[PDB]
Amino acid sequence: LGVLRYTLRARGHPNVTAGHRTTFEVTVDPEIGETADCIIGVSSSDSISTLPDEMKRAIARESLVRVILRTENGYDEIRGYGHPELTLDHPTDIVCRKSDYICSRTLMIRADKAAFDLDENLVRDLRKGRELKVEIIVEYEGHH
Repeated sequence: LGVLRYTLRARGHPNVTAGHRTTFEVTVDPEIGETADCIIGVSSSDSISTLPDEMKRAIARESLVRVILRTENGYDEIRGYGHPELTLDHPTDIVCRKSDYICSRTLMIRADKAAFDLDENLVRDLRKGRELKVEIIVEYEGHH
């Protein structure tokens, strides 16, 4: 087993509600609409496509993916799984899902938490447009 870590940055937005029941998302886009209830971070310093190639290779295989979200007064941890069919090539977004549905934005499937489940302190900071630190931890088998 190997373990890889990576941290990216983003910020909250006044329109963040984090009410989505099956996913949560971070985007490089700077603005979000009033109906984007799955977005918890904007102006991300990374899209799923810009993550390190070594990490993208580790995630896309038969692997565990964990995300830790942090703001000055908020914190939460989400645990999910990778999958051999994840392409991690969307140019602007990073999405974590509770289902096993896969698209180019998907970083994790069968997650234990969606936006809906996130820490209230975290959402409060995000709604104030505060900085968000996103850490991705992948534990995987070297040969696949």
